[PDB]
Amino acid sequence: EIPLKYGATNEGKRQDPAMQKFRDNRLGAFIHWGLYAIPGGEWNGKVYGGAAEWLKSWAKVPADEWLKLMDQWNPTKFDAKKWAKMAKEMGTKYVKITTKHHEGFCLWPSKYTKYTVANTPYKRDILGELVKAYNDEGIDVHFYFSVMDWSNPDYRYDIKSKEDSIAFSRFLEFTDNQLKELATRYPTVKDFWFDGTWDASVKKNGWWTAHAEQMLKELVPGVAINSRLRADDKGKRHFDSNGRLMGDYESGYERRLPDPVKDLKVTQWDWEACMTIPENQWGYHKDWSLSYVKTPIEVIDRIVHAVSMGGNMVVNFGPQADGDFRPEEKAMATAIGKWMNRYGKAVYACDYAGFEKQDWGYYTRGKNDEVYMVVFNQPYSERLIVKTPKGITVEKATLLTTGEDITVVETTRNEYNVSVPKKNPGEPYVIQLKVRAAK
Ligand SMILES: C[C@@H]1N[C@@H](C#Cc2ccccc2)[C@H](O)[C@@H]1O
Repeated sequence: EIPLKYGATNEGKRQDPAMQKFRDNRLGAFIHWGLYAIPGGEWNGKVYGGAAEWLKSWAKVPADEWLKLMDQWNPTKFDAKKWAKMAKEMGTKYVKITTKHHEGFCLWPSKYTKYTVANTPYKRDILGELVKAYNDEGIDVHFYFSVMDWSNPDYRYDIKSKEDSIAFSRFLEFTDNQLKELATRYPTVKDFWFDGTWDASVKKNGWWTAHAEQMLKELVPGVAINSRLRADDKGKRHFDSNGRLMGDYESGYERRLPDPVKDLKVTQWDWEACMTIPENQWGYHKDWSLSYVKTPIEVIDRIVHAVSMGGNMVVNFGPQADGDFRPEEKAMATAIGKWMNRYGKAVYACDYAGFEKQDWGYYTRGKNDEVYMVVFNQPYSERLIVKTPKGITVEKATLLTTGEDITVVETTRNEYNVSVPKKNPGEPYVIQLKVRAAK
């Protein structure tokens, strides 16, 4: 056992109503919008295949020249009420917004830097408009914040001198100022999701990460803080040197997910995954033909996968420079929305069911011990295998959409065949089980 000043604080999972809400929400959308949307992956006539929001890096653009894009920031089609309506219709319960990405341009008019929305043709507080619009739809808002900042020359990648240490100390104060500003300007915020915390400079300054967490929790009652912020005394990130989770939820599953058989450890803490639609594009990229683009069922599979293992999922969108969404993203949101409207009782407010994974799909467990079978892979056998934990029996099965009764046949002690529906649903579908535990 190691002694630590800046390690974990939470015992197990938070069970206050604010965390229960963060959890129960389950499905969110991510918005990556920044100056990178203007060039859209292309610089000086060359299209780069890397993530469009990192184009400054790929094309080696100096900060002064990158930040001049502010002069073209004029999203005339932007309408926050329309954005919120799109998120509502998708069935998202929350949205995570890039308040500032690595480029350093702020979507709110920060008083601590000139690189903000206020100094663009458009002038308006985008972020404030979004907060208000989403909240009006009953949709929680979470703020993405990049610690790394390519616009501020006090940023350091590592501390190699006393000069570096002085500069970086200023940078942290500047960061604290932006954070307090966001918290006090927009007090309905439910979560801060830190990114760009991987450099040695941050790892060496664990104390600050713990401080940022406590500071924001004092300013916003019940606010959530992601693990990715946090580093301990020894520079160990996410989980401290005694294996304990820092922050309120685990936040490392990015464009990947834990294995449903081998990574059951994740059910012991709250966590959230995020994903892109193309292979690796978060900001708007002009050419989606350059990598594989997921279909709606592929996205829905990942969402349900997350919930089945006790985690949330956040699907990313990268709005155009003009403030509208591309057609592929509108189609996706609409498709997800249709399916969630029909089957979302197996997603919202659900969790890990404690059953052995089977090949047909995923189990989720409801708040009143409902066990849902979410079927993505239809067996030619016409039988869905259900192996129960010790002491649990299956009393009934019901097709969720129609209420029709589904035959259940005991095959062995602790195992059943649940029939497929008489008519093939023709899409991923849900069978609800009634289970009983021995007494
Ligand atoms: C949520 C995503 N995190 C950002 C990143 C990254 C990254 C950078 C270097 C190596 C591996 C991952 C992406 O640009 C996006 O914000």
